[PDB]
Amino acid sequence: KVQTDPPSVPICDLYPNGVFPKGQECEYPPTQDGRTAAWRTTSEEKKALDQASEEIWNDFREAAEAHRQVRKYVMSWIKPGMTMIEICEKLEDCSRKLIKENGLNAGLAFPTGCSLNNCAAHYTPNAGDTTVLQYDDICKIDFGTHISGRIIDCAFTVTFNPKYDTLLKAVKDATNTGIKCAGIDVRLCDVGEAIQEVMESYEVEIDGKTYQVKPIRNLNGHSIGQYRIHAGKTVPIIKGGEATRMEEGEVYAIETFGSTGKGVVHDDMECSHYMKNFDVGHVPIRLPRTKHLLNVINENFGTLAFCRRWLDRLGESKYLMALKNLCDLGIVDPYPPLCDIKGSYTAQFEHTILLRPTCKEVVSRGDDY
Ligand SMILES: Cc1ccc(NNC(=O)[C@@H](O)[C@H](N)CC2CCCCC2)cc1
Ligand SMILES: [Mn+2]
Ligand SMILES: [Mn+2]
Repeated sequence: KVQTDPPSVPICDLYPNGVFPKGQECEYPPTQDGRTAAWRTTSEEKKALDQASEEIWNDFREAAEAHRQVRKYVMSWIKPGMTMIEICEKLEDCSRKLIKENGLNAGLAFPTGCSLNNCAAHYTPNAGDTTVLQYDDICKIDFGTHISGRIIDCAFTVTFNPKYDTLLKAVKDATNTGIKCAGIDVRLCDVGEAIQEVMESYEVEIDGKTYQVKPIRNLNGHSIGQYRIHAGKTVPIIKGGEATRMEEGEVYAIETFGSTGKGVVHDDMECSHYMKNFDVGHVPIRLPRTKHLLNVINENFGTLAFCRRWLDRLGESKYLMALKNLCDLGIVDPYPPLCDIKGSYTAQFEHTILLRPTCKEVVSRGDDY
């Protein structure tokens, strides 16, 4: 079918067949020896294997298409003057429609991160936040969608002042380098090393000061699992990491962060992000308020991340203490904003890739980034 200017037509209605557009497909990187992998996108044994998980790939694609159309729409109206809340509500309303939100079967994978300046991630406004987007602000729009738990974790950076251009370019190039180096049997530490090489190859000048872009060392990429945004493996963006290898059938979020500060982040500001620990099982709770809140989370989010605004919209009131109890019990983990030093600028770019038996698919790739 056809999408209305302001996106409103759910993605599955634009593809009645049930088959969604594939992302960018690439040949796996050749081995150190010089061994090519073009045989994978050919081997009958791999082909059947890949086709066997087609429904899965397809679900990732449905979510990726939603992500592509939502972000394009956002890039058309995001502007200084708007509050962070106005920005997140407008984005999420469109996302809910295009993904055709349906309980845990289809919806938003996590809250809309819109971290500003020295803060690189995990910031989304809570109720009452009067923060307004400024002309010189560098905002990281990081939002996700999912179908049946197949998560699309994709992100980009927003600026209005050209002075940040090379900084954005550096991080974008670094993220793309990480995407190219990634592959079946590729060592994670090699990906991180390669990413840092590109990142540090860039130098920038902002308001009279020059800087060699630094990747944020304590931030990183990660493997993705069903309903588990952080499956267990990590993709470093600096050298010195694990020699652990990426494997066939795995899904990864290739994300990098560049900064003009220390290249290190720390918790800062009021927490807005929360997510149930995946490994913790059922826990009996008598405390009335804490019990109800946990039930609401299990029903509406499962192991998917959420924020306070999402609790508010569900009619929940005065739940902070109950939420703190859940955190203290280790049932829910808080994810406060991660920021570099005051006055520093940070940028981010992220894509979700599928390590298919036949090829490497950058499922969330768009004509934008
Ligand atoms: C240190 C470290 C840094 C980043 C990551 N992964 N990625 C992220 O957190 C972002 O790209 C996610 N979209 C945001 C989300 C991830 C789960 C917890 C709530 C916030 C994992 C570890
Ligand atoms: Mn993300
Ligand atoms: Mn991520």
